Amino acid sequence: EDPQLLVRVRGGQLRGIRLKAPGGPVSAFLGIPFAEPPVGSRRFMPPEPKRPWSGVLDATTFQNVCYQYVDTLYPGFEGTEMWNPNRELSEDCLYLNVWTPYPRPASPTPVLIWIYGGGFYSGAASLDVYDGRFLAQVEGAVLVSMNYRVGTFGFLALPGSREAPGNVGLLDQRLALQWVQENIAAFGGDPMSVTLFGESAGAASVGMHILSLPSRSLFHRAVLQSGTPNGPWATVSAGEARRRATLLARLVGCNDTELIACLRTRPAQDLVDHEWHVLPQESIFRFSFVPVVDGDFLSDTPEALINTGDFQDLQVLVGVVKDEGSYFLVYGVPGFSKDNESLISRAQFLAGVRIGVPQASDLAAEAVVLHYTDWLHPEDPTHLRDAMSAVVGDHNVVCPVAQLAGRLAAQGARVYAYIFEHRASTLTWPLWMGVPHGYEIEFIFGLPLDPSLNYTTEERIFAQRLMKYWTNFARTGDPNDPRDSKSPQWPPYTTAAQQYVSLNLKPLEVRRGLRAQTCAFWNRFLPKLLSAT
Amino acid sequence: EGREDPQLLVRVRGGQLRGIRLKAPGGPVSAFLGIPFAEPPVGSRRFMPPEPKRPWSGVLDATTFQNVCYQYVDTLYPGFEGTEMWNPNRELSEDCLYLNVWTPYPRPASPTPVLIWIYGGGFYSGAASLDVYDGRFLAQVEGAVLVSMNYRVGTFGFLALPGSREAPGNVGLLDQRLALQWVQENIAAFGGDPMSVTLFGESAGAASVGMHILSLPSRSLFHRAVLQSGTPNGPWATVSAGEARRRATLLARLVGCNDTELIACLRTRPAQDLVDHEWHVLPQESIFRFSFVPVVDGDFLSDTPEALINTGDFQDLQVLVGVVKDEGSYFLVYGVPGFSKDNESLISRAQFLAGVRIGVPQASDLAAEAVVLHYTDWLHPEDPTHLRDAMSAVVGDHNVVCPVAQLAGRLAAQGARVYAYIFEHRASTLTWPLWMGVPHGYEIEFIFGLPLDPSLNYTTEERIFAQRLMKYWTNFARTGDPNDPRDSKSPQWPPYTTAAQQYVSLNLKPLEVRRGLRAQTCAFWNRFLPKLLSA
Ligand SMILES: *[C@@H]1O[C@H](CO)[C@@H](O)[C@H](O)[C@H]1NC(C)=O
Ligand SMILES: *[C@@H]1O[C@H](CO)[C@@H](O)[C@H](O)[C@H]1NC(C)=O
Repeated sequence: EDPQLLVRVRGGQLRGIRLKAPGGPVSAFLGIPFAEPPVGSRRFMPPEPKRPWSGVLDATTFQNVCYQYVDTLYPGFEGTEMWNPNRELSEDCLYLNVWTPYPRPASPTPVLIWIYGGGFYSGAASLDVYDGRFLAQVEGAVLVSMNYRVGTFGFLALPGSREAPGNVGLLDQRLALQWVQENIAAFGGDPMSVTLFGESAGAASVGMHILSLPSRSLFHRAVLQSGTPNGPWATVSAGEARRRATLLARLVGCNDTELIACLRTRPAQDLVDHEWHVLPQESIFRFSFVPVVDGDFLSDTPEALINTGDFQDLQVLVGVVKDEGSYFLVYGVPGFSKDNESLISRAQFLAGVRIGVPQASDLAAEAVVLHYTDWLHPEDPTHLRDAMSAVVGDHNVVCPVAQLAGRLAAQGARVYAYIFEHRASTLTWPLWMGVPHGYEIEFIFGLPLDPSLNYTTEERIFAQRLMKYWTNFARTGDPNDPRDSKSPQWPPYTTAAQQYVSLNLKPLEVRRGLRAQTCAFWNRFLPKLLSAT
Repeated sequence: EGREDPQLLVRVRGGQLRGIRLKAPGGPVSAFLGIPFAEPPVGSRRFMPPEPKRPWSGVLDATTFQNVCYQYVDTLYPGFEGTEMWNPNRELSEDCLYLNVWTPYPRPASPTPVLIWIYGGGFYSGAASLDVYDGRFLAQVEGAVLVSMNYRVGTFGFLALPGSREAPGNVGLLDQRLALQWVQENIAAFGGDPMSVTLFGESAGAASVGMHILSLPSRSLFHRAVLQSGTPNGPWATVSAGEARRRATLLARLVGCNDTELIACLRTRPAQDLVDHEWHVLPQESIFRFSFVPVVDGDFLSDTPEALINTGDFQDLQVLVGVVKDEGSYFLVYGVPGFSKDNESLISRAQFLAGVRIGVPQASDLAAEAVVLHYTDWLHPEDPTHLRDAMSAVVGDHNVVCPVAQLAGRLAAQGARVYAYIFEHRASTLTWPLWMGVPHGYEIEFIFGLPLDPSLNYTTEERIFAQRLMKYWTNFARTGDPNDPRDSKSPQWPPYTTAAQQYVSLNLKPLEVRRGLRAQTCAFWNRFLPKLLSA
């Protein structure tokens, strides 16, 4: 009985496990429950705090993954399987994981809290790419990650109802943050220095905690990687959530109370079977059950909230990867596949645009096509393919990120921005996808420090750099090494100068304007084109 | 006769002519100035098509320029060469249908290719007698036969009540065609070759050239065309029949006036009265818009220029087309607040959004906003220098550069041999401020070879550059190809194609080939904007 691995939290005693990290040992406490299991009549409901337990609870293994769709499109392929559940599915999934250094920190240590992506329909805090042992070992970070309910179970809402009020998956996240406040000191974490970070839907969740007042007293800094609370995919309105839930119920054969009660009688897989049948158009980068503008968790649209919010005592790191859109095209755009070069025709490109911008009218879609066509080479298959990627990435990620960066800076927040430009050498996906959505994560979490993974020696050095920016940012609100002259420095992003840095194998380079002309099209013009039509 | 220079006496269909021996730098040239080619379009002939000049008796003295067609005179900057050079330099009169011929001296031995110049000035001004149009240098240095004609401008040339008999519209274009017919019949008396006639012109002159390409009765009158900073298509070169009726009716009311009665009343009005009100008829506050221009009558122009270029057969056609570096800058001082020739015209963002409404007068609110969003530099959105240069580019691109691109592309796709240039050298002698860069109209003096006149103060480099441009123009007139057959040392000017979109830079440096004539921006004006305005 290693007394390093024995902790008393408010609910009772936990036994962690000592894990091996390349530079030494770390204490991991995995599968710690923070809520009553949301099963039975607790489906679709806000999470209740976990009841106190007796004796010593075993926290040496990851718990179950929240019930979700499992990707099947490319069976056995590591590029997709890395994002698949790596534990048993269950609605009993409300557990978090803590990594600390070994021995546990002598003094209060900044806490990083990770919130996975997966489009609000998948994900799990147990995937290898979220392994927190490296950050814990190399940087002395206390790292926390939680499971939260996804798909219908987290986000199915009949707005205004008692038994499906929406956003419960975010409330799951809020409870896990509350748990960190009440318990993290026992692990040597500092509850007065909590940084949230997350990628894709994980980032938009971070953003919603920024935009929801009850969350604001649970953290101090935020990192948003390749996702935002604003934009076309992260929220739906009350009316459109109501519609999708009602439609899903009809599809599984089911007064709000009565509708939800019948939904509760249904096996988990039955709800998942019809998850994808509720979207109003054929689309990519669009997800069925996502946070809803409820007037409660979200008092208004993210758009309204970021426009009018006051962000004075807030520090934020935001960024994108070089190729945010490539990945998505293979999931419904005719002419795209990982198994060839996906060189498309012009006609395929116009059709791809109606799918990438499913909300777009004929004219708006025309505007998109005309803007992304290279008129020097209008029919060049390579350009058309790269443009299709760009349309999707810009519309869903880069331009929403630029908008967020701008509003926050203008409203007093301290903002740092990046673009991630290094393609992992170990990448399973073909070269034309470049640096795809999600492939910065393994570098930030420090996987290349694991020799058995076959990352190049330069990639290991790169990983070390990124863990430093992230943890420096967690420590101080500033990603710059405070005891290191020469970098050159990573400057704050501001609306005037619009400075941001490239992260790649070469040293930091400062650029200005994050797709400034193109984001002006998405952020300023396009809204006017639809709002008149 | 008996005592005159025997080489200056020529006979044409209308009678005998006496011309003048003129000094050019390399030697003498023959000029025949102010040859009548129509009956004076005066009195009951105002607004009417031209009738050919009736034969005269005796020897017509053809030694001086004749009247300039009645027109508005620019007074914005009195005394300033920049504006004065474009102003009438002979008496204003409705009796103005005269033409000019320069030939080598003595007149050439074998039939020589003919260049016909059609001046610009928005269809409200111009004259073939202006110094920048002096054909003496092309005649002496290149051996060219050069012809230029006066044609009616303003109300006298374009006021139309479409369908009527007393004001059919496009009569200024008919003046031009008559002078083309005069060249067919008479040019051989001067040693000119009626089987090698090339039209060239700038601005409205270029629009005019393009309209002769699109109007079949003019087609048999010439073989090749150069269009300099202007096209028959685009937003200013033509009006609909409806809009011309509207403007002609309004102008009638303003001077206090059934189509026959209206026109008969307008005929009793003095010429100056009409000029005094010609600017009061435009539908909006604008720049680069002119009141009385060619009308789509379904006769001279059987359909819109845009329709005619999209469906025409241009297999047999050779065209040279191009633009200057700063097409729009000139236009900004005549109506956009914030701009002047006397300061850097550094403007604010507000002055930019207002300038866009005036420069794109036909744009709705959405389109205006589209224009503004496209031309804004979102890194420095409030920067005055950028806003100044963007305002210029908006006006240049909308009116000249993008219409030219549309033209080159549509003509090429459909058989024509098209050569394309951008002219980028600013005259050392220019009197407009530096911010205006290379303004509209300022390549003309180089094409015509004025820098060859020692007394004009051009650099030696400019004199050489001018000779190069004279070479290209006359090669293209001669053969349909601007390149020198011998000279394989000098880089080649490739044709413009839809596939490759090639064009050359014209400056002091050897020809450099560039690709894509403002390709991205022109997709906005030519593909996007029309759709936006259909909603
Ligand atoms: C330059 O001159 C114009 C016209 O006189 C004036 O309106 C403008 O304000 C001046 N520009 C500046 C800011 O110096
Ligand atoms: C050209 O330069 C000379 C010498 O300065 C001057 O006397 C003459 O008037 C100039 N001619 C112009 C301004 O065209």
